Amino acid sequence: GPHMATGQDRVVALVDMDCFFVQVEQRQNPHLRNKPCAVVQYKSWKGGGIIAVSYEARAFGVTRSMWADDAKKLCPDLLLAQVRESRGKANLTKYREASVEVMEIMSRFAVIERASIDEAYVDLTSAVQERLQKLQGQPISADLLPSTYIEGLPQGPTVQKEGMRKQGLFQWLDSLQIDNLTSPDLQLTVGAVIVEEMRAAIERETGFQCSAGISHNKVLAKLACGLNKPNRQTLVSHGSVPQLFSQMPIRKIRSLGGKLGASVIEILGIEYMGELTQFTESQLQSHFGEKNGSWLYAMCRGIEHDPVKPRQLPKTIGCSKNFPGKTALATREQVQWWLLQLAQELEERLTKDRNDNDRVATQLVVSIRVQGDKRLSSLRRCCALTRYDAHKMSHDAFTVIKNCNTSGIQTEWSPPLTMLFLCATKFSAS
DNA sequence: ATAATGACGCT
DNA sequence: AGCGTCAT
Ligand SMILES: Nc1nc2c(ncn2[C@H]2C[C@H](O)[C@@H](COP(=O)(O)NP(=O)(O)OP(=O)(O)O)O2)c(=O)[nH]1
Ligand SMILES: [Mg+2]
Ligand SMILES: [Mg+2]
Repeated sequence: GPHMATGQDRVVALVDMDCFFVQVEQRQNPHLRNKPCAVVQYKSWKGGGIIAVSYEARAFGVTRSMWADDAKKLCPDLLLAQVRESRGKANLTKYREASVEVMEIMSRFAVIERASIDEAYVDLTSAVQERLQKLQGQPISADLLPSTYIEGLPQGPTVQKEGMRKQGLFQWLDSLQIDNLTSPDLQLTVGAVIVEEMRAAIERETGFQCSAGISHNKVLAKLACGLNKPNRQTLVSHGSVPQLFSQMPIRKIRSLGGKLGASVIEILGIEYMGELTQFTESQLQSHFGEKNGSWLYAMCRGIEHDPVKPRQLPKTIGCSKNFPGKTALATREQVQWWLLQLAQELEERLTKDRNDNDRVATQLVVSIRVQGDKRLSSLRRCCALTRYDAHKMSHDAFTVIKNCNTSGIQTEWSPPLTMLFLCATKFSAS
């Protein structure tokens, strides 16, 4: 009864920018606003690979990782902006700084955890408490939740989206128990109000629009965020879960999108998140290991404990480049040359990092791919990073991989390299 | 010829 | 330490 722990202890939100790279490009170039458009890296191979798509472009079937030439076939009026190129490669600096604008704004409200270049989680538990004290005990008005959806409402005894949304919101507020300061749903509601505010501020001060999820944990906040994108936020209450999970494919839950999620489907013979409830913890631990079992057992009940880590800053800093097919690096002059290109970008990102964030990386990781290998990395090797010098860093990276050169000739490089990757890690205060 | 990255688990 | 998985 009262000792069944229910995962309602926290209030956690996930804010993710809408078609981010696109909005960055549209803020810069007014011509691209409210039009089908996409952002590509490179231009020579089939017009370039798409990495971001406005919603007007999505409505014609344009997706991430489509070639730009194929995309034009679906959507001939498609507008494109391409990623800056420096030192012979894609440079993402404009989106990193645009990201920092967003993160700095979110930081104002609460401690965030940077989960990607375009999203952060927030623990709103404390701020909800505060706002709750300050609102005395007066009703919460719909005018404070102008973009909020209540997952699973309306239900019970208009045909347009705004109509439906409001009915849902009304039902929820009409049944909200305001006098009870310890009510989880009331807390979510208040969290949701703050998130409206946070989103108003982001758009006011950056001109960028975003979606958000408000729930009791990260997994649910993330899932909820996706439900009503673009430019809308979504409250997933603890009670909405059984219905939500009842037809939620397992693959849609964070960290279940790959192999583990496949074996869950496969071993258990299920499709949806909620069918997990029929398994005892021990059983799921038997199949999926002890951590996964535990995590799965609670997750399918909407309970998840991972905390919102106070980390606004990346722990690693990295430059990488693929050299597909024919362009696979095949001489020792080439490998050196790109090591230097990568090294030089890395150097300028680190000097900026050290000035901005009062810290130095202490270690360099070197990673490569050989032709005829299947995985992201063929090989990783660490060395010291003692100076922010592109020559030393490039020289040293070379040093630690030269032995991988299987070639008999002096100058040649075999097998040819299909990837080079440098990553600075192990940071210490500066 | 998706491509550039970032986080984290396992051993 | 170096590899594997999952994500955006
Ligand atoms: N370079 C590179 N960037 C990528 C890749 N995948 C995503 N991004 C970049 C480009 C993305 O703009 C940014 C954030 O990605 P999301 O939030 O996953 N999708 P978005 O915000 O575009 O649209 P929405 O969220 O509304 O559906 O990360 C990639 O494979 N490579
Ligand atoms: Mg996004
Ligand atoms: Mg995202």
